[PDB]
Amino acid sequence: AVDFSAHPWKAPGPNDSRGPCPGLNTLANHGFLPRNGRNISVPMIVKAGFEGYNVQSDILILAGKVGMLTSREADTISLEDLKLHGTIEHDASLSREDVAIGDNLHFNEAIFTTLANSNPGADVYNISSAAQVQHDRLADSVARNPNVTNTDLTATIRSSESAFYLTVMSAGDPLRGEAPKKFVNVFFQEERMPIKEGWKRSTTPINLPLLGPIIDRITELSDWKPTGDNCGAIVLGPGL
Amino acid sequence: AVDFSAHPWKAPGPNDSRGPCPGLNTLANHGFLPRNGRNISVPMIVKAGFEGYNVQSDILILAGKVGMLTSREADTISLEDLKLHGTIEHDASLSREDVAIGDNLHFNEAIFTTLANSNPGADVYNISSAAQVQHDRLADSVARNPNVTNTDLTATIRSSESAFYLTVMSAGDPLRGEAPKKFVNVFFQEERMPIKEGWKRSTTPINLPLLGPIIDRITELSDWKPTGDNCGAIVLGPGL
Ligand code: HEM
Ligand code: HEM
Ligand SMILES: *[C@@H]1O[C@H](CO)[C@@H](O)[C@H](O)[C@H]1NC(C)=O
Ligand SMILES: *[C@@H]1O[C@H](CO)[C@@H](O)[C@H](O)[C@H]1NC(C)=O
Ligand SMILES: *[C@@H]1O[C@H](CO)[C@@H](O)[C@H](O)[C@H]1NC(C)=O
Ligand SMILES: C=C(C)[C@H]1CC=C(C)CC1
Ligand SMILES: [Mg+2]
Ligand SMILES: [Mg+2]
Repeated sequence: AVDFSAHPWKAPGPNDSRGPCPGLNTLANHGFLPRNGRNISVPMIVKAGFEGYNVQSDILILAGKVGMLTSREADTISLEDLKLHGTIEHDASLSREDVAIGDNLHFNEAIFTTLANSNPGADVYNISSAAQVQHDRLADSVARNPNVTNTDLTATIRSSESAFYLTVMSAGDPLRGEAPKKFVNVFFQEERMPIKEGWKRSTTPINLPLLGPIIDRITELSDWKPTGDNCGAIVLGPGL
Repeated sequence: AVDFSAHPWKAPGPNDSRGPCPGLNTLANHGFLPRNGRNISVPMIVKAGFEGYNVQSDILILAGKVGMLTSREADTISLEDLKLHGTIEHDASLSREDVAIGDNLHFNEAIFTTLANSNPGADVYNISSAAQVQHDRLADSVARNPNVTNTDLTATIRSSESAFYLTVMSAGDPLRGEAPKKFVNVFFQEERMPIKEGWKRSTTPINLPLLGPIIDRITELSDWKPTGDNCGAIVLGPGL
């Protein structure tokens, strides 16, 4: 916010709604979004992402409104709703399992290994490592998931999510496209803003113009190719 | 509510935002939605469709949230925003032209001819006529628009829209899947509820269970086939 000291991290309780997005889960665990994770509107996401991370409305409105499709309510979601497969949620996640063969909702340390072990011999993750992780995660899904979906759209969302962890959890300039491993690991493993570790909210606005070239570079380095249908169709609502 | 006396039709003025949907335009021209056609949220569409037409929240939430994707705002649209090609707006409209060869926004009497001349020798449009119109409209697009998009999704939306005019503008039971031509023609040509002509809001709720078999029947009778890749992908936001 202005005031991070008024936004302590608290572990979610068993009935606090959490989803497959560490970004939104983290905001909830700090009360930038409701701690119960319910009745969350796009305006609330925009405000929360601005205050918590300095992520601007352009990307939060675009993603937010697509996320709204995952609930049965007119204008809000539960965070857990976002797990709806094929709206935003996708195979070859960084920290979750593919829904056809596992839990697509909760953090999974065994999946996270790949990201956790990336960019050996640095204390940062950095675009080339992000690209290698994506390549490796997708290969894992192609090897082990008979229902794998991999399209231009999923590939692009995947690169966006990598650009998010690199920029939002950065030490200095999110432009640099690298983040301390100690910040990113806390972000994923605990869904906590690593304040005591030394993280501060970006003073640079994180918007689509800033993210665009980072996303494209990750995609390009990931040596990604179409594998199948390549139809970028999203699921438009629950229980269809 | 049921106070239609408080909801007179007024022609839209020059600043009043209108879109490619007669259903929503008509609600605005009666002040069930803002007459200016701006800052329209899904809750407002739900309320407006209920009061004006007895259309229930199931379909209005589903379609409403997809419609929200067409603006740059967090949780509202302008009615004209709904013209964004490839979100909901589609080729082979009943009353508008394909965007690649014409105006996909405004009512067009020459296009509407096909619908207007359908079901010869009855004073109602019905499911078989609705199906023949769709077939003929699509054939026209395939003949004259080399960029035609025709998919399972567009076919479904098209059949939904036909089910809408048949049900919302019905004389008695929307279940019957037929509407007086004098009601439907006023609906399209003037974006007015034909109260003068004798129309009343349905006393039967119009919801997905009621529309579902009508939609399926229209599709079945329309001798439909997909075009090209048959990719049901929607455009996710403006100016991507
Ligand atoms: C704006 C609204 C947002 C929505 C609706 C949203 C939704 C989602 C969804 C549904 C996923 C699951 C994708 C998957 O891995 O299968 C996801 C993943 C992710 N989100 Fe968000 N998100 C939003 C904002 C943010 C923000 C502000 C950040 C900031 C860091 C962020 C970071 C991430 C990351 C890193 C993942 C990757 C998860 C993984 O691969 O294990 N998101 N998001
Ligand atoms: C409330 C009852 C509704 C009725 C009776 C209705 C009726 C119709 C009809 C009959 C058409 C076909 C026009 C044509 O083909 O020329 C149409 C088109 C359209 N409607 Fe609706 N509609 C309703 C609600 C909605 C909602 C909630 C949305 C989105 C939020 C929406 C968005 C559209 C769009 C984008 C089109 C353009 C499709 C095209 O022809 O390319 N409508 N509507
Ligand atoms: C997953 O793939 C198998 C074929 O290998 C298929 O039978 C099954 O229906 C798929 N599951 C889903 C969720 O579509
Ligand atoms: C529609 O009306 C025509 C003309 O009366 C009729 O021949 C046709 O069977 C009707 N189709 C229906 C009821 O589906
Ligand atoms: C679709 O329209 C674009 C407009 O630039 C054109 O390049 C493309 O050839 C068209 N596809 C056809 C004609 O099938
Ligand atoms: C650039 C595109 C297609 C966007 C689609 C939706 C999300 C979540 C961000 C990227
Ligand atoms: Mg996933
Ligand atoms: Mg159209």
